[PDB]
Amino acid sequence: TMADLEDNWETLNDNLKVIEKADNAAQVKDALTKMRAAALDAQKATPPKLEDKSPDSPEMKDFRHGFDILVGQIDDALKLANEGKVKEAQAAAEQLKTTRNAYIQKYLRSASSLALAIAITALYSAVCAVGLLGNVLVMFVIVRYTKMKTATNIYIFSLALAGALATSTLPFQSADYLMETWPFGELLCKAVLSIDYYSMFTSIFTLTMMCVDRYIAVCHPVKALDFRTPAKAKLINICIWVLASGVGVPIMVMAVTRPRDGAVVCMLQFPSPSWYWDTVTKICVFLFAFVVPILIITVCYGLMLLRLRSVRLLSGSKEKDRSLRRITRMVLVVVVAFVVCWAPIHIFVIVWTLVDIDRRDPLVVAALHLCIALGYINSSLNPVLYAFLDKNFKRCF
Amino acid sequence: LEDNWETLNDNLKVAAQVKDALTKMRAAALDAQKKDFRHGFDILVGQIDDALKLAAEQLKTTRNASLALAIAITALYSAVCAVGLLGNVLVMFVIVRYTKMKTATNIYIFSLALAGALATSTLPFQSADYLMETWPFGELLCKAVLSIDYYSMFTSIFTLTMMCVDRYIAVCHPVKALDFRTPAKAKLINICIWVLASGVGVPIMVMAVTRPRDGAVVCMLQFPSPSWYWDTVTKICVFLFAFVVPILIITVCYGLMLLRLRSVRLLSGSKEKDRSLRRITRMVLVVVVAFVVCWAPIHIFVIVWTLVDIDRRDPLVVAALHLCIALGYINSSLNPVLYAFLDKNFKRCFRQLCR
Ligand SMILES: CCN(CC)C(=O)c1ccc([C@H](c2cccc(O)c2)N2C[C@@H](C)N(Cc3ccccc3)C[C@@H]2C)cc1
Ligand SMILES: CCN(CC)C(=O)c1ccc([C@H](c2cccc(O)c2)N2C[C@@H](C)N(Cc3ccccc3)C[C@@H]2C)cc1
Repeated sequence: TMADLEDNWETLNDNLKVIEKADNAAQVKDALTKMRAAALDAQKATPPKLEDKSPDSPEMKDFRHGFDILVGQIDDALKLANEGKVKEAQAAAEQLKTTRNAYIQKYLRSASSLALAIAITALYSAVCAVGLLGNVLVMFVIVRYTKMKTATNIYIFSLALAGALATSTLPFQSADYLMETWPFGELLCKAVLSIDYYSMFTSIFTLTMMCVDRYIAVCHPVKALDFRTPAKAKLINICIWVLASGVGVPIMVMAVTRPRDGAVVCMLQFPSPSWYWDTVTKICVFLFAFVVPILIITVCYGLMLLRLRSVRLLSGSKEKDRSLRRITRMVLVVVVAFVVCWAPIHIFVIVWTLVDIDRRDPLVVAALHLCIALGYINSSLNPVLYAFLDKNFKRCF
Repeated sequence: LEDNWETLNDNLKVAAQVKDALTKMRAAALDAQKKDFRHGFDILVGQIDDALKLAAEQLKTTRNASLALAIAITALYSAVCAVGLLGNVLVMFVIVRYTKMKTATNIYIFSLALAGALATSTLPFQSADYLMETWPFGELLCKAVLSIDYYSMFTSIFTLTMMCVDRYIAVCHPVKALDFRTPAKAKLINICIWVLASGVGVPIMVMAVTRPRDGAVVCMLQFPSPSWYWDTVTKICVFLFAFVVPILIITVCYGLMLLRLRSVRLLSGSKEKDRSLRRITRMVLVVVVAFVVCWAPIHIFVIVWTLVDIDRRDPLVVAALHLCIALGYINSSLNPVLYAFLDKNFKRCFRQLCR
């Protein structure tokens, strides 16, 4: 793979400065031995530049020739380290730094992915500050000003609570992207992994229920006068936050910090066979937190347009039918926004599971982190936008 | 009214049908006006009356004569704040904990990063003022924010300009640079930059005031009588001394460095330490092009605002202004030298093969 070639090319150049940092033959011999093996494995590989040229093409033959010169010089540098002379062995490494440039550098050029790390940090920070602060502000004015006397004010509070918890994880996973390791420990690993998943389910299901509530509001207004009670709305939202703890507790149970290649990882320890229960969870979060919520909201929309076509067919009120047609166009906004924000990451987790895509590629990292953010955007912007566009809410500002 | 504005635009897309829509639109406009806002509906009803006698286009333009935008601006300023503020603090920390400022350039980068971090530390207050349109933080925090904004503008620009002068002496006069580019000498220059710019800091902090303007609270500069004069003076000064002068110095440095590079390419001959100086000369061009692209927009905008009476409420004007303000913040916080220092010290972490 390209990964192996990338890793070997790194060890070679890493063990090249270890010779400078070496003070005794013990360190000098160790670096040259690692460099030798790494060069021999790198000549077996294919450069990105020549990923289209014959294994017996002239460009391919020169690539491998450079490593033959390199190994040759390593062998000469090793004999001086074996003799116990660190002056000549350290000086032979100068001839090695020139050889990698003069023959192999032509085929193995690298670019600094600092520009991308900034763009990602920028996306996640803007999504965090807009989300987290926006939702806290929504929650505050639903408490201090427009006290939750209406059913909608309770659904928006629930949505904004779920949205604020969702974005409160971003600083930690934004840190993990930058340092590649999890420094916060198992207690904060269990706290972050659980809140992420739990706030995903509570945010989607109150959003879905909020669409059901507007369906009852539009289609059954005479019956809605009894269902859309703030006491009834409180029950539904409590059940949503109670129910989703069937995702919260299990994730919090298996969230663990484990060491991988010297670094620390915050992952999910699925029971044996992990790869099966991983797949189960994946097939479940796709059906429950995507497929089912879309069908419910789509059905609400379909019935809302159908039972507004019935009011239209009667040809009664021109003003009342147009007012309710606005609410039916916003449930379409909600479902199109939901799909455009959630399908990317749901597709990603499917293709990641099956297809082996190089997790290190800059285009793959830009696409993945843009998909992760899109999901955060849908749950942190849905309560903020509904609120600041709600007439009664706009007033208490 | 929200409902009236809806009915006005609803029938607007709708002779029996044409007369019916205009009659409903007329009544709706008359109820919505129930002033520059009340005058617009008088123009609208007038055109509806002309459309009733019979273009259904002269009405769509008149009604034109906000949440989505406020979010986009909040997003820009929050991303510019977190990238700037955290990025500069990280640069300052590395300079202390690792590189230890033994070199003259490291002292210049510390100065730049200190100025950059102060610049972005004002964004949360200026981002709040945009959202609520009023200044709630009071005069004490008005004087503190307005002064830091201007002071960190001058210290950031002059630190950056002097750094280009330092790189000119390094390249063009290497024999003389051996005695000038001393870390003790670099400390003096940067102390003088932060001492000198208090000639902008103190005066702004002196006239920064909170006063009730348009029913709300504003954080502005109370220029001495005649206000309009001293406003213009300050504007012609920050344009010249904080844009024209820093560009000319850096451009001249580049131009002269470019010549010394053409001398070295033939007199010195074949060398790796010669292509090394060509890197510094390409770096100063990056710095000046970045400086112009980031600063010309807001410098052009403050000129136009002074003369042309542009609609301060228009969404296109608000999008342009806040994008210009942010661009200036971007140059001082996410500077090309700060990008290069972080590319230098964190190379093995970000460098990866061109797959
Ligand atoms: C190895 C790379 N991958 C895989 C593509 C990931 O890093 C990755 C891991 C977990 C998620 C995870 C998720 C998404 C879709 C299906 C699924 O099985 C799991 N997400 C992690 C993160 C993107 N969450 C964001 C969120 C949005 C709204 C409310 C709460 C949380 C949502 C969710 C728990 C996404 C990406
Ligand atoms: C009424 C609308 N305007 C006018 C266009 C403004 O709000 C406005 C007010 C002050 C500024 C001010 C500035 C810019 C250019 C010429 C000038 O006379 C004043 N700026 C305010 C803000 C944009 N500053 C950002 C900054 C960047 C880098 C380092 C420190 C501060 C820089 C500067 C003090 C810019 C816009």
